[PDB]
Amino acid sequence: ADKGKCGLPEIFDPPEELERKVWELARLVWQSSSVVFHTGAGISTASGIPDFRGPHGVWTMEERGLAPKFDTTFESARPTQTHMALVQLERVGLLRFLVSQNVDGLHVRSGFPRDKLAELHGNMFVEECAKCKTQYVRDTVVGTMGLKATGRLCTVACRGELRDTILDWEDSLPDRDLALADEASRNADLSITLGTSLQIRPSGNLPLATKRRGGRLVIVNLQPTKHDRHADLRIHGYVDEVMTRLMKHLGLEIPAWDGPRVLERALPPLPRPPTPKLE
Amino acid sequence: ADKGKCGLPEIFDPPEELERKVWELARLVWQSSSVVFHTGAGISTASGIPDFRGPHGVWTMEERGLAPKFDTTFESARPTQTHMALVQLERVGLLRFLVSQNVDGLHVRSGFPRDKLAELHGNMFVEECAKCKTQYVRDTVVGTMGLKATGRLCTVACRGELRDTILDWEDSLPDRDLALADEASRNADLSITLGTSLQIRPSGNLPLATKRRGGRLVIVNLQPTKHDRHADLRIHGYVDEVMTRLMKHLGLEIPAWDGPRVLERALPPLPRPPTPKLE
Amino acid sequence: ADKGKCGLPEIFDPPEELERKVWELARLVWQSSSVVFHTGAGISTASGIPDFRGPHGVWTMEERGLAPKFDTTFESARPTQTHMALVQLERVGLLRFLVSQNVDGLHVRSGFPRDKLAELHGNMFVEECAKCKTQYVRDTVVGTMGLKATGRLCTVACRGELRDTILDWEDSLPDRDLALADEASRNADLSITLGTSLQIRPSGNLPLATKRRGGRLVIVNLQPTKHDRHADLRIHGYVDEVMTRLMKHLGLEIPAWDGPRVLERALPPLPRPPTPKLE
Amino acid sequence: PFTADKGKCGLPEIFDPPEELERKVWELARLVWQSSSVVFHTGAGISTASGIPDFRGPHGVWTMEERGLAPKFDTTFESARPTQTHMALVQLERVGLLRFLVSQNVDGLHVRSGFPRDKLAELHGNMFVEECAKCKTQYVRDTVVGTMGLKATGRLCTVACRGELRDTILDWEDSLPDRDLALADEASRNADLSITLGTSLQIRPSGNLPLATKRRGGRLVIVNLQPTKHDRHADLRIHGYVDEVMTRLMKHLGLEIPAWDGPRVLERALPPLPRPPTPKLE
Amino acid sequence: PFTADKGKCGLPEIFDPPEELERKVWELARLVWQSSSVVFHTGAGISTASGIPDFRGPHGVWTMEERGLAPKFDTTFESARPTQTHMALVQLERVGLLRFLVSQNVDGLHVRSGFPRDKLAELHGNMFVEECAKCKTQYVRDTVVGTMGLKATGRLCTVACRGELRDTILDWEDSLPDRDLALADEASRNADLSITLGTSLQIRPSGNLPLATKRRGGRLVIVNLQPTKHDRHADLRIHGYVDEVMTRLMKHLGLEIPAWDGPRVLERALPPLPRPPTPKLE
Amino acid sequence: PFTADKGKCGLPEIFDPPEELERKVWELARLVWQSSSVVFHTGAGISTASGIPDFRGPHGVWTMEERGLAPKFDTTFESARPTQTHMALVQLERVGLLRFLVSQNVDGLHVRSGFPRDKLAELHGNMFVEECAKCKTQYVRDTVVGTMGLKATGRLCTVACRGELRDTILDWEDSLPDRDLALADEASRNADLSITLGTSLQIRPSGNLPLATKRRGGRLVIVNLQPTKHDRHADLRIHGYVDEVMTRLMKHLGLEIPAWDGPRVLERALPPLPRPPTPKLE
Ligand SMILES: Nc1ncnc2c1ncn2[C@@H]1O[C@H](COP(=O)(O)OP(=O)(O)OC[C@H]2O[C@H](O)[C@H](O)[C@@H]2O)[C@@H](O)[C@H]1O
Ligand SMILES: Nc1ncnc2c1ncn2[C@@H]1O[C@H](COP(=O)(O)OP(=O)(O)OC[C@H]2O[C@H](O)[C@H](O)[C@@H]2O)[C@@H](O)[C@H]1O
Ligand SMILES: Nc1ncnc2c1ncn2[C@@H]1O[C@H](COP(=O)(O)OP(=O)(O)OC[C@H]2O[C@H](O)[C@H](O)[C@@H]2O)[C@@H](O)[C@H]1O
Ligand SMILES: Nc1ncnc2c1ncn2[C@@H]1O[C@H](COP(=O)(O)OP(=O)(O)OC[C@H]2O[C@H](O)[C@H](O)[C@@H]2O)[C@@H](O)[C@H]1O
Ligand SMILES: Nc1ncnc2c1ncn2[C@@H]1O[C@H](COP(=O)(O)OP(=O)(O)OC[C@H]2O[C@H](O)[C@H](O)[C@@H]2O)[C@@H](O)[C@H]1O
Ligand SMILES: Nc1ncnc2c1ncn2[C@@H]1O[C@H](COP(=O)(O)OP(=O)(O)OC[C@H]2O[C@H](O)[C@H](O)[C@@H]2O)[C@@H](O)[C@H]1O
Ligand SMILES: O=C(O[C@@H]1Cc2c(O)cc(O)cc2O[C@@H]1c1cc(O)c(O)c(O)c1)c1cc(O)c(O)c(O)c1
Ligand SMILES: O=C(O[C@@H]1Cc2c(O)cc(O)cc2O[C@@H]1c1cc(O)c(O)c(O)c1)c1cc(O)c(O)c(O)c1
Ligand SMILES: O=C(O[C@@H]1Cc2c(O)cc(O)cc2O[C@@H]1c1cc(O)c(O)c(O)c1)c1cc(O)c(O)c(O)c1
Ligand SMILES: [Zn+2]
Ligand SMILES: [Zn+2]
Ligand SMILES: [Zn+2]
Ligand SMILES: [Zn+2]
Ligand SMILES: [Zn+2]
Ligand SMILES: [Zn+2]
Repeated sequence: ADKGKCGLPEIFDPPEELERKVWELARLVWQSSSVVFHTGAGISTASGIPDFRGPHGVWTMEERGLAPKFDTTFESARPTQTHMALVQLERVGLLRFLVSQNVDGLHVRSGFPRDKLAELHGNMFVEECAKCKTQYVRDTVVGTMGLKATGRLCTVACRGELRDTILDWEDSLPDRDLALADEASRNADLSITLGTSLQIRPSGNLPLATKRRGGRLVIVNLQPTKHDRHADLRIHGYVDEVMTRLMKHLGLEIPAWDGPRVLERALPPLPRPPTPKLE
Repeated sequence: ADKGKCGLPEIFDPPEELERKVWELARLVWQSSSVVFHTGAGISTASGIPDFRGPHGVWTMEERGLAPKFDTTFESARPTQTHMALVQLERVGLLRFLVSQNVDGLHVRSGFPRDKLAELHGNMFVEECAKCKTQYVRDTVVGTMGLKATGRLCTVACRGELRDTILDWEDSLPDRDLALADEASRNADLSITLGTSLQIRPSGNLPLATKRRGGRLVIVNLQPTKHDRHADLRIHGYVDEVMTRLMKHLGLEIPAWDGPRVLERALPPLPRPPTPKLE
Repeated sequence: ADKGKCGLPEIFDPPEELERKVWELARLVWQSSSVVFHTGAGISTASGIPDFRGPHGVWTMEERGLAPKFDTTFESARPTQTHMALVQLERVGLLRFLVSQNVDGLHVRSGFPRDKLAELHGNMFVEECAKCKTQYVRDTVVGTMGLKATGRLCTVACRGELRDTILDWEDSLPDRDLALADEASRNADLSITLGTSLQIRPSGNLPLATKRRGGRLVIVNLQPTKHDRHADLRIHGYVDEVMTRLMKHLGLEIPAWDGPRVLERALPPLPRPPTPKLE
Repeated sequence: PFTADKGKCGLPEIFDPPEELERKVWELARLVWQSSSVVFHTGAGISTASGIPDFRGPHGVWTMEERGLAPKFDTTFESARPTQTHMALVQLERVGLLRFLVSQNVDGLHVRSGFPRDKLAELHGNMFVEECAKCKTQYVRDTVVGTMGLKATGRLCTVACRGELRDTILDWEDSLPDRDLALADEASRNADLSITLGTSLQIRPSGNLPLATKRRGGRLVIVNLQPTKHDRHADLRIHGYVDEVMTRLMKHLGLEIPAWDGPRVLERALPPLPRPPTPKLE
Repeated sequence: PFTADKGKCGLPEIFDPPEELERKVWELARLVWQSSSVVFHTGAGISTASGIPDFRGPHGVWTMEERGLAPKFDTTFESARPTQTHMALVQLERVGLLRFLVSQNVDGLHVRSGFPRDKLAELHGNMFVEECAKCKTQYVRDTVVGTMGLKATGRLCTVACRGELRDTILDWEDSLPDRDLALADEASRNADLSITLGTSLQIRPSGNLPLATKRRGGRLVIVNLQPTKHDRHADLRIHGYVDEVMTRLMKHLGLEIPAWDGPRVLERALPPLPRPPTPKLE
Repeated sequence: PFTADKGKCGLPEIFDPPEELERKVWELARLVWQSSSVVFHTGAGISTASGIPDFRGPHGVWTMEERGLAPKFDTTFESARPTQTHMALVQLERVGLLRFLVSQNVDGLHVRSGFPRDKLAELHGNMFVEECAKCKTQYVRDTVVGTMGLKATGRLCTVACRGELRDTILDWEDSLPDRDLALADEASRNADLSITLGTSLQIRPSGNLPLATKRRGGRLVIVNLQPTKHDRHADLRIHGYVDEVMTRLMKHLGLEIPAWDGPRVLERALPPLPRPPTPKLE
């Protein structure tokens, strides 16, 4: 398979400059009416799950003929500070939609509302019914990858064949998830990309669609990305450090993780701090 | 009055078998899309309120020419672990409707949402307006039984006659409550009966209507019931022990009781654990 | 400007009588289906913000050629026990609408829901867009009074002129806020006025509109008011003392203040205690 | 054993009318406020609202035995939830309004509610506790041990002993554990108020301890639905449900009754918490 | 009484501009961080944002008296809610950043906020507290006792005494309670930082105690809207509202200001809580 | 320095199959329940799930060095969040199931999780802590000090000293701090159970301390993905992720793993909290 540029050196913005940029980001969150986050494997490295195209990334290790390292199971992985921050942004109405490429299930398990998430590449923990299209979010990883049969049957009242939701190398993106994602991206005045290299054809382009009709793009990545030149702001730092500085400037706590929890529909919005004066 | 079979010996399932059955129940809660609970006086014995047809039950004591025992007032009675568990099941979306024969007011006082409860036999604590059909949930028991005048007047803007809601021996069941209850029972793939003997004509039949079109019935009672042969699972144990084991297997806390609280309309659903893999 | 009667002596109801009246008020809250609060500067004196027409009030001090005293900034002012009590009344459904003359921003900052508040005289902390009528709730006081330009521009996607929302001496009342307020007052069976003298022409009359078609008026003020003769109950005491006694009789806690928080839309109602028996 | 003296059983119940009841609970609040040293004495009446029948009440174990009937249990000892009264006493210890607690119940619900073991004397023992014959070390288990009358359970001591574990349930001829009796006698002796909840006070050492408070000026309060052995020695008798009494009392004191996290053992009392200031009295 | 020395009243207020204000609150944070022993001294200025007028401020009791006017109260002593400043000091004690607290206020709001009585010296007394003439025992009441100048209230001691209860409000000629002064003098003497909030420091023993910190190297900080007696002895003077200053300070320290559960007395300090690690300084 | 003995690096990992894994975590729960004195020994394996690479694991610093590669950090030491394992150990101290904690990590996450410093021995030091050469006083900072090998940071002591502040990071030839080693040796000596999480036990004083538990009857448990120096001395070896093991263990114990409020220092352990009653064993 065509696996794109792997193992680029990383960039570390100096602290003075890094604080300047997170204040810029905060201003843009404040200035905007419609914010989408797009997330990749990078938001999960700090919970012990390796990325694909970083120094110790799955593709990168393969090329040096090495195995990537897991410091946790998918089951025992805890959502990062960045995961819980996105939960809080959605709950106070500063985050309209969230689009993720990750198959690791941590967005859902963090208690992010499923009706505001597009899982572009699917979910280790989710089976679909080949007959009635019903989704089961399970407590362990299903067992298969590539939309093959798990050997469990639908229970609605059906007995249809349940399959995995992990695309293989030629599978089309789920249409509902891709549709919602394209809508959210097109109709945004701010897209922010966290821990994605933006190299995958459909998924990595959607942030650019925010730039059509005047909208700002922000990119938060340790490595260069495919679209660095299209950004209004590029932040080279650990997303956790970036996201904790950001919540602090927004006057928002990062909520505790109750443990693995599914929320299907978003709850009505909670109160948030008032906006600073700007310009 | 025709008062049915009273004082049957009780059954105690051995522990090994009891744990096997509560795992069966949990599987059925997991497998189902539409769960109704039906509750009788048995869920209230552990808060000091005696049942009707048990060893020390009101009807049973009468026959041996004895008085039944109250270890609490209706006012000072605290909802049981089983009451608070049903509150939590509704709040995480594992319980669609609840149908109760009890007049003791503990469902409402536990903070169960009234728009998801049918009080088939009425409520010590509730007056209705004979004119505009408005319901007042009071902090003490009204004073009368049999739909007679309390001597308090409606306050909407009416001055109509407020009466008790406790049926006497020939009164028809409230039509709205009976209607909602029959709907919830018919359109369920799982009914579970807790602390009811199922001997009363309209009320005790509704669980059977779940069995039409493929639906499962579960019965949790210390004594035999009228419908033991129709069940898919029979659990002979204390509902509190059963319900605490069940919540544990579902990965759900039993909430604290804030004290006496009326919730008219159900709130949108809270997150719940993901489902195990089954078969 | 015509500034009305200033500096009247205050009245202090004796304790026996004061407790009798707060029990009367509580009965009326219990008896009613539709309660509006109207609030003036008096609910803010206990957080260090002086009133207009009291002994040490802005107008009153001017006449004796004195400056009124601020013991806090608008920014550092904390909502009073009366503010947080009104938050709790709205959240348990005992308060339908709230109408305030205060420009101090404490209702909004207490986390009262904006869709249930009419700010009749505007808000130090709020800018409006002269073009698209969009409102920005800021974290500091805007800088101008009298609907003049702040020198900040709209950010929707507009670049329109943002102005203050503080009426000057001839400006018409905001039409949406006045409209909602007149509706809420007309269709109420109980209006309660807290810390207002009711001297301002549109604002001070709205409580009277509750008295049309049988509705009760209650007035809580240390000084005489314009409309004392129209009231069913007059309570001469500190609103904080009155409101804490009231919540106690209603069996309701006064919530902690999380700090400055904007809630745009009201959340669905929380459970409340059941009603006593009355007459 | 069989011929043992089981006392007066099944006496009629008394119900103070609502008026006389509120005035009495207000009077108790006053005695708590006025007192520098409050001991509580509890019996099986604090456990009936959690599904456990008493001994000498209308459906009490002894009372049903005399009529040839069986007491009814509405739960196991394991699934039993501490009452409003149990949780209210945890709080009174946590704000310093309760010096000591002396109970005759073996149901374990005091310990399971999180009451600190160093401020409680379990006069008749505890179904959940086994001792070591050698070590004298106490294990608090998540289930009932199996035996009564201080017999070997089948488990051994795990200090590093391998000594014999035994139940703590006294039999008819068995003396009281000397440590619990001694602390209970001291706490009762130097109390300026004893309040007895759900006990009829017929058992010889246990039922007399509140009288030791009445020597040297101390006040005694008896809350019970039936007459009790010492009704004549009381300064205040309250005929009502201990839950109603304790919920009113706490309300007068301005204290909230704590949630029960589930079965939880606390060996040693934590330092005191803030409590409301005292009303002005006379 | 009438002729008594009431000091300089109604001085003009000073307002540090926003810039100079943030730099000064950052400088205070640094002094807290650097110091192993922080005492606070409070006066009536911490109580004005809760509706209680001061003595020597523009609308202060003495200041209005001199012009022939009356001070205004925006609440009773009973309905008065502790300020952001009161609750912030509770927290600083709970994380170990405050060794002792020395207040001249008689409004009781320190005690009512849950500040532990063993780490606070009530130099001028407390409206809510009566002593026993005989016992010397202190009762903290839910309402103001009635009298000032150490006169009998009409209540008697309830230790088991029947001794005379008296107010603790000092009069003009009355000495300071020796215990509170002694602890305040010790805490001030061995402090390496004293911070004074809302006091003008004119009263002779009370106002001098922060200077005792300045002997043997100690730093003194004065936060006050008006000049104060000792402005010249300070290492840092902050002209702003004590609430704004304390809310900024806590934010710099990474501490949250606690909710007030309502009127609550705590006799003895609880053990310390975790607090954020220190910034690197110079 | 360069030639130093770095031990066996990059050994293969072992994965106990699910069945054998649950039976082993149940067996550990039993050993905790049976034991009166539990010490934990932690190494860099408890920090890998928070983005910090270990030393001798497959991508461990030493292991990558040997292959000519660089270890990867998924966060700074400052933005690093304590793991499920870190927070689970805080709780076990708070309910009295953990007597002492002995760690070889310099990452500071134990202290930052709110683990009380008086029940923990930081054998190899702490990036966030500077000592005073003169005072021997320790400052816990909000950022990493700058240096390793006990060299001057550039800051001075603020006790009132002006002494030299130094890092606490041991170098290759540096002895262990005598106080931490002494407490660790005592706690290990008198423990009836040692449990080692994420250490390969190759460092000479630190790795041997769990063996001191095995003298005079004590049980030793090793939880580690790779073989360790002392695998043969263990009574129980668990090959799995320390998070999975600790989350199962806590569930068996009926304890919840606490939220992390953010970076918070606690000098002295608080008194114990209630914990569930013990299961009946054999
Ligand atoms: N803590 C961190 N902070 C910031 N950036 C980080 C961090 N850790 C890693 N990164 C950066 O995070 C970036 C991760 O980029 P890639 O590894 O390509 O992941 P994707 O989500 O874009 O891959 C998309 C799909 O391709 C796959 O085949 C699967 O199908 C995926 O679903 C790097 O550039 C790191 O520098
Ligand atoms: N803790 C317990 N766990 C399980 N079962 C229990 C428990 N306690 C009691 N039971 C069982 O609980 C069952 C209770 O059954 P019945 O007493 O007939 O009550 P109903 O609600 O069905 O009576 C319906 C109406 O009839 C009346 O006239 C009123 O009008 C009622 O509204 C017994 O079989 C006990 O074994
Ligand atoms: N703690 C207290 N408790 C009760 N009453 C109080 C308290 N404190 C003060 N009061 C009473 O509170 C009353 C305050 O009345 P006014 O001062 O006229 O304020 P408004 O809101 O009615 O003025 C309306 C507009 O007029 C202005 O020009 C602005 O445009 C305002 O928006 C007094 O009668 C006090 O006795
Ligand atoms: N809800 C209630 N509220 C108040 N009182 C109650 C309640 N329920 C019951 N009572 C009263 O509670 C009282 C309980 O009286 P007894 O049953 O003799 O209990 P003991 O603890 O004194 O028995 C001591 C020993 O006797 C044995 O030999 C064992 O060794 C026991 O340990 C009754 O008078 C009820 O009226
Ligand atoms: N919000 C505020 N922020 C800051 N400072 C304030 C504030 N409000 C007022 N102030 C200042 O707070 C200061 C208060 O000064 P004084 O009123 O003399 O109070 P004391 O506590 O020193 O009086 C001591 C004794 O005097 C009597 O005889 C009694 O016995 C008293 O106990 C002023 O300078 C205000 O500028
Ligand atoms: N998630 C995990 N679960 C369980 N074990 C793990 C995990 N991740 C890693 N491990 C294991 O964790 C183990 C860590 O072994 P080492 O890296 O030698 O750490 P130390 O603390 O013993 O090094 C001591 C000193 O050595 C230096 O010189 C410094 O001075 C250090 O302080 C491996 O065996 C992994 O298999
Ligand atoms: O602790 C004693 O009983 C246990 C506690 C208890 C209670 O608190 C309330 C109640 O309604 C019943 C009740 O039965 C319990 C019990 C204990 C046993 O050891 C036992 O064999 C049994 O069948 C049942 C006990 C003590 C005694 O001294 C005694 O003589 C006796 O017969 C029993
Ligand atoms: O404690 C003293 O006053 C009380 C506290 C207080 C305050 O904190 C702020 C304020 O704005 C006013 C204020 O009045 C209070 C007060 C106390 C009385 O005893 C009293 O008779 C009264 O009318 C009112 C006091 C002490 C004094 O030494 C004194 O000389 C005096 O006149 C009064
Ligand atoms: O504390 C030591 O390192 C720090 C802690 C640490 C860790 O916990 C896990 C990890 O994956 C890497 C790691 O690097 C840290 C570090 C410390 C330094 O002082 C330093 O100069 C550096 O580059 C990086 C240390 C101790 C040593 O004894 C030693 O010999 C050494 O080289 C380093
Ligand atoms: Zn299907
Ligand atoms: Zn009607
Ligand atoms: Zn606009
Ligand atoms: Zn032993
Ligand atoms: Zn005395
Ligand atoms: Zn030093």
